[PDB]
Amino acid sequence: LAKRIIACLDVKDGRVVKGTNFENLRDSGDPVELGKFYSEIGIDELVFLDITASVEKRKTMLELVEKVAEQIDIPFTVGGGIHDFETASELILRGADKVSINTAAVENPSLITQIAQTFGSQAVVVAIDAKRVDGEFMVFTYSGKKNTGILLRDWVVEVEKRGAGEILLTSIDRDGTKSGYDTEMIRFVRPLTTLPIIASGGAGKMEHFLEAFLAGADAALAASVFHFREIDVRELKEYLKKHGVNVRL
Repeated sequence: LAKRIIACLDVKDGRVVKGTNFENLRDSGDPVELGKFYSEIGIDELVFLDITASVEKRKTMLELVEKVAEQIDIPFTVGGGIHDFETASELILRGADKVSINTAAVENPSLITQIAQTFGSQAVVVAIDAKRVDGEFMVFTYSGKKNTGILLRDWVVEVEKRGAGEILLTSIDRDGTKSGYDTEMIRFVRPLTTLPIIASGGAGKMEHFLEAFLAGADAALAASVFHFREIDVRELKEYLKKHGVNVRL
């Protein structure tokens, strides 16, 4: 089964948060130039997650999307505080292939269906942040601040029922560590859904990607391991292909 490698660019005011080590770039913190470079070295898709302040956010995200769309030909997703249909719509129309929704989806699951009715299920990525609580996987909202009391098992099934196209599955237990993807969580979710699963949180080395794909992930997402050149994208794809993973070279 075909597997995807995805770079996540966390952005604010049109800048990559914490920058990169790519000295070859004219501007190492420019997300458009970084995104283009990633598409040239073999990244399959991009995700842009924005944390711009509210008054300038709508305009800032639309500007980013427009600029990105004219420079890359690979799919991209935009997210970060998308709370309604009109916001999602403007971003897709301006150039994004997909939108990611998280807190707003949990609070209004019909938002999934609303976006899918106009843009198709394939335009809707539901980002699910989850963590172990008393032996159960629970769904968290507000950038991991709120335990919703909703079981991961139940939310996965509902997300597919509502018409999502893909799940961006982040383990709060692993995110920010470089200890590996949460393969137990990925294996837990795999039999519950037919949708593509993007593994997120915990990437530290090439072997972690292999482990995530064995667990049933359809894609693997990472940020700082790529940005600070701990993992080279070309080397990663060659590694994965060598060990039997169906990646695009």
